[PDB]
Amino acid sequence: DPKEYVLKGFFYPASEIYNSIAGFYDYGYLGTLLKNNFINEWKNYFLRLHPNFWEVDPAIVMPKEVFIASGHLENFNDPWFNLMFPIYIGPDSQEALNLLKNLKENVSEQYIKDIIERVKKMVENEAYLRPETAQGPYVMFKREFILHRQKLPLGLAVVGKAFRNEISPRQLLLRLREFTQAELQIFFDPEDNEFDINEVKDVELNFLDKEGNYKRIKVKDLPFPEFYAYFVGKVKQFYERLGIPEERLRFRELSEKEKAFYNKYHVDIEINFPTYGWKEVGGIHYRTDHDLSGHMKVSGKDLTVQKDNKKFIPHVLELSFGVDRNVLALIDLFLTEEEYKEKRVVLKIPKHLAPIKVAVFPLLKKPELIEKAKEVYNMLKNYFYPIIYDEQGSIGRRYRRVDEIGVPYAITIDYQTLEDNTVTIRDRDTMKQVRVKIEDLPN
Amino acid sequence: DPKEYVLKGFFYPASEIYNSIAGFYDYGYLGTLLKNNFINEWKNYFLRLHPNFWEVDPAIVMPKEVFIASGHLENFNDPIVECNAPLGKVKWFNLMFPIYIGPDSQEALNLLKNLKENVSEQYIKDIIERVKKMVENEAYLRPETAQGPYVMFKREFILHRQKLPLGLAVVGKAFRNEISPRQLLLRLREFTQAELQIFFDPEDNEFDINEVKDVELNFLDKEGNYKRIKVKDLPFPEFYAYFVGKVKQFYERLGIPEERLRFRELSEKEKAFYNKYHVDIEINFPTYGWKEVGGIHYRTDHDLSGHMKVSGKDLTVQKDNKKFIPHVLELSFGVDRNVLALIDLFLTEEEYEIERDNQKVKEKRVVLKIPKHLAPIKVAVFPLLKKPELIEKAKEVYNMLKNYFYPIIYDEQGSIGRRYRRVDEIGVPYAITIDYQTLEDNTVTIRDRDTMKQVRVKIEDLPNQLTL
Repeated sequence: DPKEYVLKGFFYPASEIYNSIAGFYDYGYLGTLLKNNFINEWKNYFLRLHPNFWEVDPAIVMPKEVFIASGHLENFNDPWFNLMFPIYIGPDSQEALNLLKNLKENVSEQYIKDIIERVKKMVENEAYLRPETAQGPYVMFKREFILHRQKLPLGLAVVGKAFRNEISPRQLLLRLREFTQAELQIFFDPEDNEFDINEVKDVELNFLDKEGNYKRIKVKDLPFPEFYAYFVGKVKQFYERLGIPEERLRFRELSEKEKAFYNKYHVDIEINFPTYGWKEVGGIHYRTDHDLSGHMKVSGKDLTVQKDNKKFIPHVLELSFGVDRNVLALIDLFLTEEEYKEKRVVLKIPKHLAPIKVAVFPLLKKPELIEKAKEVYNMLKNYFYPIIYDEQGSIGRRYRRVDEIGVPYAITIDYQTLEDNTVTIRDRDTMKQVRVKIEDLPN
Repeated sequence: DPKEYVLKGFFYPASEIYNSIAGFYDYGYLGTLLKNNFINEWKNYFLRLHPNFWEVDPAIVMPKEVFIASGHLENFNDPIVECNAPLGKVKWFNLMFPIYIGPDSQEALNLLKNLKENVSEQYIKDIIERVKKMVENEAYLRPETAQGPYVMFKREFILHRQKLPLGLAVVGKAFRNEISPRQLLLRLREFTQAELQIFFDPEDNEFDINEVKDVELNFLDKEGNYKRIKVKDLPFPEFYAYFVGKVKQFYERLGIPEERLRFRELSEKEKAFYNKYHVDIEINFPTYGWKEVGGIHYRTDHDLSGHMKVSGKDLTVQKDNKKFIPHVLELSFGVDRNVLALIDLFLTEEEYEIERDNQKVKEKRVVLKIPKHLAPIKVAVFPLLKKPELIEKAKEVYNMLKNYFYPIIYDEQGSIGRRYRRVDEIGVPYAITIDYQTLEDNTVTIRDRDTMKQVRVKIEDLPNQLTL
């Protein structure tokens, strides 16, 4: 039951106090911290895969010709409604719409002329909210490739907003109209062994091939070229280190009819959500030279790279991740109702991802303890942020409160703390408490 | 000339290979790192000012009723007028971008895009008809982040145990249909703001003025008196002066030179109506002159009052069995404008003297003297020559160092002086060179960006190099 649970600080219907529009959510104080924890783990893992991988931050709004080249204007449709959001740059749209509402059949041709001319300028001045972040790196490749001394591979990563006018948003963060993607675009020469399969050859993964065979398999045995299998391996290890239960992680190779047309290879990263079942949270797409070729064609700019008296269009390997979907997976996978004297809700999120990592509690709302806890709180601030302080209510009620939102360690000041300067550390999972010298709290 | 410098990795006209739209930029590899360094500094400073201050991430798109309450739909206007022909009347143009949710847009706009002078009378009844349904389902791209915390206050207030003060901070995108975008990152249609909304009881006094009472700042009042004063001398009550003082200290730690920072009080005519106190943070750009990079606004209880009225939801707080609407103090920052200040303030044409050939010679260089702790790339690693032994040793150094600094520039192209010049220009504090002596005694040389001095250091001892 994530729906009511996420209201405890993770995310809420956007502009909750008005009639919220479906497919938009505001992240609360815990949702914001958890998503940034994922984003920073993601950035540090994927950017560090190679010395020439870099984050860029392209603008959300892009010109019409971008999506001529990318094919979104022609093909990005649902039964035909195109899902891209136009944005009308300039004042013509406002003037046009204002004319439209007071319009009547008994007007002069001038009123009609004014409408047609305004719309003529509005369509001319029409851009789009990007429906995916990948287009950013593609249009930035030409300049960035020079700046990094014309080296391949070149990786351009984006962690940013995208927009889709989904007819029927559903299932909280799975199907949104506004969302965050994290995508690494790898521009590379398909004729040299840039990436060493020996780094991941023995990585093991749950693989559902396109014929429906579900198997445990080593990266070296995957039915793909080494450069592609290498990154299936790296992506797997990212999720291993995120702490995803091995049973609930698999990689699904899409068939020729299910995959996007320009993905020569399309493998979805899928997580078995306790509430929704298996759902993709990202994908690994080999797109040959389709992307830069289309942009070279439409833009008129030379997007080729020179090697050995030869010029060619770099190939693209895309590693794409729905950030909001991964965040929902961290909630759904670790939200546990346990019984042992009644039943407690506990968020068993891996410690290194927990939105709030420590809570400090005076055993009782007496100033002799309150003074000691505030001191403890003030020293721990230099080792962790943010930190919860709470002195109100029962100590068991406060323990239950922080377990509900996944805090790994609760620290309690007691009377013995006043004597020997030792506090108790309560482990969120085991619920065991061990006494520790205040000066040994960093360990 | 700054227009050409920033193309060395900071930011580029958006979708540069196409016909770029004015007022939109893509941040390149250095611009992204620099902007994230500012954002991370900002967050760590302002979120830690008080224990109940939290970052939130509201959606960019908001229902139209948000901007009925806030007044943006009615008041958020640019004056527009329409060679050597006479000029028409000056009109207001609203800067908010609508976003048309649902398929009603495409149906209606297909009639608009295909409207002709020969269309039928039934064609007209349907274009009025579809246009109406479109407008009913229209939302807006927010023009500021502030409305996010205001509509989230009700729930978050409860979740943090009904404590005032409550601080909600947003670092995110906002959009404005600006007529004439200009001056790079200063006048944008798509931009990032960092804004902290402080909900508080003004009768209460939860901010100790003694923390900042003697902090000195350049103050330009609404009368025009420019004076350098202590925070306690400010013509505002303590709670307001406290945060003027905290904001000044943030820029002090950022490394803004004292002479290039001032706080200007806006007059009754120039300020926004519901800003009881409105003080702009202004930076003296070498290229652009004095420019606002942020603002400190006391808005009393206007924001929650208006949202409670329009939405109907109870945004009050019970204080001693009396209901009251919390007041808002807003600290607002244009992230793009601050990043541009970090380039423009520090990009230097330097002339100096240095010892070469057993004598002093005169030289000149372009160096970005950005404060070391904000530099987009802190360290560069250079093999002296493109020889396998040096390259291998250099890569070894690069792999050890990336546990202590990230990212790191590695570069083996061109002469060593060429490469020193390249990282001087993009502000890298330290360049590390692996030479033939490195192969002999395992020492490298560290070149300091500011002084250009070289010190040999054992690779073992390298991680002790100071960022300040």
